Amino acid sequence: GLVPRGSEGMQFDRGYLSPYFINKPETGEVELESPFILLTDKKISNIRELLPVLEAVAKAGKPLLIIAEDVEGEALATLVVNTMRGIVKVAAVKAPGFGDRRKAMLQDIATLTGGTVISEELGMKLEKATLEDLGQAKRVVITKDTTTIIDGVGEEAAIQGRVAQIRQQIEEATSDYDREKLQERVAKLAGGV
Repeated sequence: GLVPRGSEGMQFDRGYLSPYFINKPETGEVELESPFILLTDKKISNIRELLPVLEAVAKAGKPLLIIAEDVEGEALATLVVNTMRGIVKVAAVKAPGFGDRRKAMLQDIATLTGGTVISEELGMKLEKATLEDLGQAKRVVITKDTTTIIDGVGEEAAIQGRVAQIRQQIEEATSDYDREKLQERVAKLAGGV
């Protein structure tokens, strides 16, 4: 069935990893304007991993959205202290889904935002991630339980090619569940443009 509106944004069901990211107290939300986006399937537990990116982000004077497997312990605490002091405007959320769908969805967001996934399996380090590796968007809105990426800045043909790929898989799918979950992804990418 038809969708009445257009680009509401790519949304996934993962909210803020700490209440201290909230910068819209009356709504209980996080709103980042023109944010850089860090994408990774790695679990961030240490702060040594995020320093290089945070310093770079801080030097550029731009907000940052961290999408990781999880951001915890000392790492989360250092993001909270730096965001509270106004050194960096950061927010961290978990990567959507699990298993293989999480990695595919991380790639969907990379392609939409023109970012590069810092993958565990490839041997990529957060430490060497640069500003070119980070995706970008007009706005990011994070609630208690959802994240919305509005207007990713990725290449249209690249975004188009990603959707063609998912359509290709849908044709080869053996289940309505598989086709439906694949259909989700297309709809998420469509909202992000």
